[PDB]
Amino acid sequence: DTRETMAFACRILAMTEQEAGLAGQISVRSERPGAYWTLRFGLGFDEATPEDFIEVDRDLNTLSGEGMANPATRFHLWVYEARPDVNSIIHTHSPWATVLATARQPLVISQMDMTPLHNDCAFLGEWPGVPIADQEGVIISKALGDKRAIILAHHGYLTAGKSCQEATYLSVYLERAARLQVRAQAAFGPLTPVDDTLAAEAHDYLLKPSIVNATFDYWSRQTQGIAPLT
Amino acid sequence: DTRETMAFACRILAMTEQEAGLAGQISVRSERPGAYWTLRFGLGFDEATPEDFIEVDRDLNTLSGEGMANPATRFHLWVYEARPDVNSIIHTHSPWATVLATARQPLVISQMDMTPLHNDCAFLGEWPGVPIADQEGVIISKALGDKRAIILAHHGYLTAGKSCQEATYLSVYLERAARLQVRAQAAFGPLTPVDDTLAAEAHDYLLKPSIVNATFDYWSRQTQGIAPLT
Amino acid sequence: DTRETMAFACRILAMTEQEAGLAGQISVRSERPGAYWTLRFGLGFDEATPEDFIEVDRDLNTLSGEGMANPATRFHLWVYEARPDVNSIIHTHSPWATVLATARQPLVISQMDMTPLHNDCAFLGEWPGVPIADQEGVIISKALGDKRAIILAHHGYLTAGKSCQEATYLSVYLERAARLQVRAQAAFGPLTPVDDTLAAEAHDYLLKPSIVNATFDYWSRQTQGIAPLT
Amino acid sequence: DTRETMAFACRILAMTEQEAGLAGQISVRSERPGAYWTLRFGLGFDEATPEDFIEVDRDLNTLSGEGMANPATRFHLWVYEARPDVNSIIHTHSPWATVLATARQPLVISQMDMTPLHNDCAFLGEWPGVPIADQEGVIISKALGDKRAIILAHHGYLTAGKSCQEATYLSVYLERAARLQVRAQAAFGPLTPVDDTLAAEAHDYLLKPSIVNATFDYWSRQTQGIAPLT
Ligand SMILES: [Fe+2]
Ligand SMILES: [Fe+2]
Ligand SMILES: [Fe+2]
Ligand SMILES: [Fe+2]
Repeated sequence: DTRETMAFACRILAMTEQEAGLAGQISVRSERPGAYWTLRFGLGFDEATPEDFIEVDRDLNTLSGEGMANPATRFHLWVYEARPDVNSIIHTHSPWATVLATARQPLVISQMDMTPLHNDCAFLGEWPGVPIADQEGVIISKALGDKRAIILAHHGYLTAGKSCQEATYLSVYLERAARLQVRAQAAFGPLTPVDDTLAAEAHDYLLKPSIVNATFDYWSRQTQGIAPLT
Repeated sequence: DTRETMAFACRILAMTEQEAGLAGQISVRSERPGAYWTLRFGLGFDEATPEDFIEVDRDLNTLSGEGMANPATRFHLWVYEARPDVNSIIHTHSPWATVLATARQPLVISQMDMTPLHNDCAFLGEWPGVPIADQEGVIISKALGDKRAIILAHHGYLTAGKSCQEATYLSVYLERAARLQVRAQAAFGPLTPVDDTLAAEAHDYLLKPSIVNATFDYWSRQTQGIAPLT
Repeated sequence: DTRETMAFACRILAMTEQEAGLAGQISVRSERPGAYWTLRFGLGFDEATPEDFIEVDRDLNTLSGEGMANPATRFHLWVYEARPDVNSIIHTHSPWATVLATARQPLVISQMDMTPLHNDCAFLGEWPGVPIADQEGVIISKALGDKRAIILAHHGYLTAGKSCQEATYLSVYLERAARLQVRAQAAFGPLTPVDDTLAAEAHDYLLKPSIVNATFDYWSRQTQGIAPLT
Repeated sequence: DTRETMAFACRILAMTEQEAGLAGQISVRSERPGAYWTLRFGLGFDEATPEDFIEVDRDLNTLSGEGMANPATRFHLWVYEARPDVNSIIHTHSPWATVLATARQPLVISQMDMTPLHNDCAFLGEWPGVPIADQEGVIISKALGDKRAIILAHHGYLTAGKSCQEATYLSVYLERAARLQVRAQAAFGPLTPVDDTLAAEAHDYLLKPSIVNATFDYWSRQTQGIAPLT
């Protein structure tokens, strides 16, 4: 169930052009403390199948499945420790969110579909370079705080969801919000943010598990291919 | 016949890249007063088949077909009531039209293919947030007036056609006009509008049912796939 | 053979995202005086097969093949009359060339692949609206002069080649040159043109029939699909 | 082995959208001095198979394989002679890197994935036009110096790798870095470069042969097509 949900999540991120390459990371908190499920080393999101997700501990020992973990995902254990409510984490350097990261520009909530990130997207202004697991773990979990997402300056983004479906939903919506903002600002300059009270209400509406799960299942069907009409 | 046209209309909107999760809506005025045909809840445009369109009433009672309707489409009944000439409605948060909506920028008619929207695209400057069907329908039918289209600030757009073909035609042409304007303004600044007399003549020419229907049938063939040349 | 070249030309324009729709036009000068070969009415470039190209006269009578011609192509006879060297004409409202057209911005030759249009792209500043065949025919052939291409303000472009291969080559290179200029100007402002003497030499190099024909045959193979490596 | 690597490299360049007619070039230094392996004339990267790479000398004599080499690649022998450490060269006029070339804008290292080009991307400000193999070879090897890549003003780019995998990795990363910079600058103006010490460390990390080869093998699998989930 978990591995199948993760495989669909990777195919959705690939379909929506996150172009994660080998810089893409995904994890789901294990029922076993101190452990997490993750895509095995050397594979991209677009090729992930349920058998490519293994269960690993703090020392990168494979507890379940066949394969070796991407050591760059070890820092996810720090986020899971700081946030008991988080059950899934995605990190990519997706094209449009990375434009915001590179220009050191926070997300400005100015449209309905940008509201799942309203008061829910942190911004790490400092780029630590090539990191260590404990260095990145400490830095990201502190900068992220209680938010669902974080733009990592000169790097990419990270989403932290209460389920793999919510982390995927946040990743897709953040990338689309970033694209919308970059295209709008190039043509028209800085955006007028929407009213905070109305944006907080749209945030909770779009983040209802029923809508998150139905949207995830829709995107999952899309990855499998739809036959044209006869 | 109606459901078959609506299925093709959805595949055309999907082909021309209008997805934003499950935000896409389409309806056709039923022959039964006070009722409408619409895509059942949980489905995207790209997967719609004739059997996924059900006839629903003001209380979301499925009168024909199998399924539950998207409750977000209830406001369509207010538009149909205001506009007896309108028989099909499409609402999406398509990528380029949503850039105009987010930047609070009306469409500027400066090119031949933008003319079906000449003096035919309203602009709702106020974003109501998460709406109640009572208020959304009143707000949108009032702002739309007698026009064929409306850009909904911080939200997306809506098209209102005399047929499903015309609503689809207006949707594709609005999205392409918005893309053209955003790309032109990013490189060169504000556009010079074309002469109003010539634009109104091109508007009526491009909106002739023979041209609207032939274009819709062409796009329908495209969605089915074309075999390469041998 | 002529119709097979035209069928491949249409598939190439479709592959390279000219999104010609029903606004796309293509012709080849007939061996019979006062006649031309053209895509029959109601069809897009992406679906054109050799049997869809019919021979037509000044009164739109079908002399060869099955079908009715697009009456909007009648003005091509005026271009053929003004230019005995021209044997093929393509007119589309392709996405990037139409940005230049809409912003009333001539092409600025600043890169190797833009040189086939160096001193070879006219600009019609006046938009005549919905035209008459004699009106458009006289206007375009006079504005085009002895050039291979013309940007038609608020409309699109037209290419005029000594062969169908050259008209196709000019269409693809003009669309790509326009995309390059719009992207460069949005990020960095107005371009510095390359030296005219060196650009005229690159123009003649890239316009050698051997290179035009080999590039056309390459694009033709691409439209047919290439099997992945095993 | 070398021919198979080159075939995959071409399919990767094609997948990552680097086409510009038949302007694409690729070579690998032969084990025989004074000779190189290259894609035979008239073929694009997307259709290359192992049998399309032939070994040729300075006079374009085919020493191995069947076919005629692209004479435009003759200048690659000058780069190989100047740089014993370089074993593969790629030259294309890819869309985004060519925007930087056309606007005479050097790459600004402001993001993690741009670091393989940190202090490793030369800029040739002078455009020589249609060149002789003679002067082109001298001009590009002098401007390239000891770097891995060079932006060629008003032309495109060239990458020079210690292996075909590294040349491919540098091309993909340069094209993506250029896209990121052009999109960021259009919306937000000039970028703030990352710290040089941290960028040099990320440069060496991302350029480790284990990472270069694993990424190349991943992209190779992607070109072959991945079946959707069941
Ligand atoms: Fe990363
Ligand atoms: Fe909506
Ligand atoms: Fe036209
Ligand atoms: Fe070149």
